[PDB]
Amino acid sequence: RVLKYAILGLLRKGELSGYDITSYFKEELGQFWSAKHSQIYPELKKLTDEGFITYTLTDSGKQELHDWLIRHQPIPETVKDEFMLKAYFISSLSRQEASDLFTDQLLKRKAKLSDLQGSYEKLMAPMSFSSPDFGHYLVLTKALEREKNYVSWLESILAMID
Amino acid sequence: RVLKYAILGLLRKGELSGYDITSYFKEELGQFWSAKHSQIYPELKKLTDEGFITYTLTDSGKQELHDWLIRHQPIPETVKDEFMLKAYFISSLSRQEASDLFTDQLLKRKAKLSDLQGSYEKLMAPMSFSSPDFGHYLVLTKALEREKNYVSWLESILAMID
Ligand SMILES: O=C(O)/C=C/c1ccc(O)cc1
Ligand SMILES: O=C(O)/C=C/c1ccc(O)cc1
Repeated sequence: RVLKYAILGLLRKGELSGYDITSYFKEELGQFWSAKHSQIYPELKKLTDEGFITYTLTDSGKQELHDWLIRHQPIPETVKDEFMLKAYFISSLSRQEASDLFTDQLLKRKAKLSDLQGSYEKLMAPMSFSSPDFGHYLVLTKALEREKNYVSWLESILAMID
Repeated sequence: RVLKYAILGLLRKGELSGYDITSYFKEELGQFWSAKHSQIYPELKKLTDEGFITYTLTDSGKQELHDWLIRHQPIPETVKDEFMLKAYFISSLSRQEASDLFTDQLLKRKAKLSDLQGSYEKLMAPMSFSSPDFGHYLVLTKALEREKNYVSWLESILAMID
């Protein structure tokens, strides 16, 4: 039920058609919480069946969203990063092959960072907690910081490899 | 087939029984590439069926591992971080509820960081590319940097919330 709360959250600022929900997943929401098309309407069906939407949130849906929002949950198990599995097995690579693999990864992370920086610039063309775009600013700065940090770590490791 | 290359990689430094593979997933490998018990023996069966292991790697298994190691792959889609979905929907929280949620997350990330720091200290009790423990050092420093960066971002956001 990976889309339950994304969808309830989308409806938090008032009614939307299904096309409009589908369209929200093609924009900024789908960079960090991607949906498959085949998941969306079945989730919409379940949510309606559960009393949480009728698409507008019901009182019940608002409560369900709110309860999830404030719930403190343990940090989950680490996300499997296939690149890092390779790094774990680096003993099986020559120094030159390690360099090539890490350099390729560094290029890709820097490239992803430039795409994020373009998105940031668009968003920011005076941020505060009270801004309506604060949630968007949170997911975009989180992604910026994550990729900057990855780039920094890769540069450090390459200085050990090279 | 999420365990294919983890398992081929484990066998890269010579023969192991299944218990010994199961035991490796309970240690450091299972912090960033967790296995379910129910996945391991079925993967072992497939790998044997495919000619990649007989447990020792065959020539074929070594080549398969090597080919995967050097393959340049696109960066995958972002890992769904359920906390970040909440942050995206922060408009539905009061300033006080936002503070409580972010503070709880900050405590948990700092806690995870102390566990990682204990693991680092153990590992490091003169690191180089040539060390046999370089792969372990890579996955542990990556995890350290990732959680330090998360903590830093959380502290920044809390200074905006508070
Ligand atoms: O998590 C990511 O990789 C990307 C997040 C993102 C968030 C908002 C945007 O406007 C663009 C990308
Ligand atoms: O990715 C993680 O969260 C943890 C990784 C980790 C790697 C090596 C260790 O010795 C402990 C934790």
